[PDB]
Amino acid sequence: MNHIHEHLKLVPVDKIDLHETFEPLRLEKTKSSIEADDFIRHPILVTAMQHGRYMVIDGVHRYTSLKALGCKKVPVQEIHETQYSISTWQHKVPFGVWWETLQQEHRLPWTTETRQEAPFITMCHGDTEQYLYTKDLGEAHFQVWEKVVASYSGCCSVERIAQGTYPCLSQQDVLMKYQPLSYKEIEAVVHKGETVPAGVTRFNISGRCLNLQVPLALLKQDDDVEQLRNWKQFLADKFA
Repeated sequence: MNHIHEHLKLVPVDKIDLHETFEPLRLEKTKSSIEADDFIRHPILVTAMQHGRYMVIDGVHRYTSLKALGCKKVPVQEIHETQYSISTWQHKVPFGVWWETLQQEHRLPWTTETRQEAPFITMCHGDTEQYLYTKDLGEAHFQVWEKVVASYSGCCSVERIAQGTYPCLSQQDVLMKYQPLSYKEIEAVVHKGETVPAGVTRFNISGRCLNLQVPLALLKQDDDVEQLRNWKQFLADKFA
């Protein structure tokens, strides 16, 4: 039962990478909660990249909070490729002016055609569907995410929806959908020192370690040798 235990590590903040940006306000709510509790409840789930680097796949705000507090290291659970898959959050907002505003500002090749290829992006309004096909985009298809998301996101209150066929088909509502990125794509983004718009990607992860309640005082211990001691003992007291 110590599979989890074996994969809890104390990783330096400077060796962890983000593929999304963080919302500035979510950070201060998380950081305030952690300080009020004086412990970080959940460990930051990461996936191992090459050269001793790691990518956050859950706990962006936890990571950035501890980093802001000056924690040299953060508690992570290393996840394996077998344990998690990648998906996407569907965005539901009300249809509005931003659709035309987006159209003339960027003039993307929206089409009604239902091709043998899968849509890179989908726009649902009524019983109609408009798509982007990565071929029509060709190059500059890395950036279109930021352009499509930024249009409605800001003048609309976004509502995240999972692919469980849970939408209400309002006559007036629109539903944005994004093709999931492969792991290779996300890795490249991180390698280029780049990011993608937050609130789109969705990591479905199994075998998660929850409610570890790592005390802040431990993560604030400047002395390295002593920090490992209390940490290793902390993982001893709490079996996994």
